[PDB]
Amino acid sequence: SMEQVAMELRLTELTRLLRSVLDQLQDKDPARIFAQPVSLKEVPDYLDHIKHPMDFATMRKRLEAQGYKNLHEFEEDFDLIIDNCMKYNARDTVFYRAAVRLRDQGGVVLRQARREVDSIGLE
Ligand SMILES: CNC(=O)c1cnc2ccccc2c1
Ligand code: NA
Repeated sequence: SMEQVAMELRLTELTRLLRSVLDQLQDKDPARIFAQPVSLKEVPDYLDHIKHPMDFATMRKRLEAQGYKNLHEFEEDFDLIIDNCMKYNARDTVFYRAAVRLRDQGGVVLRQARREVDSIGLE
């Protein structure tokens, strides 16, 4: 149907927007602390602590499969990256402090993204 194609065009352009947001958020992680899943070889007990791991690479995989239906789903995954880190790592660590900075600096990007999604009506 024509309607289904229209919907797919919308999802595709949401995906385009979210890819830009993702790239912008990842730029705020030059240390690349959040680039890849926390290694169970480097951190054997991680999954005992964190029930839903997340990282930028995993987000990108879902993104490219057009697995984010709206900005809220994307934001949920971004929040997981931050929140997991602030629980697994203590306040005084380079890890925790990196999450705080990512959350603060990411907020600006997500604030405008929300306005753009609403504006262009991508969901
Ligand atoms: C977001 N990353 C982490 O939370 C983290 C924590 N500890 C680690 C220890 C050794 C190697 C990697 C680690 C990663
Ligand atoms: Na903690």
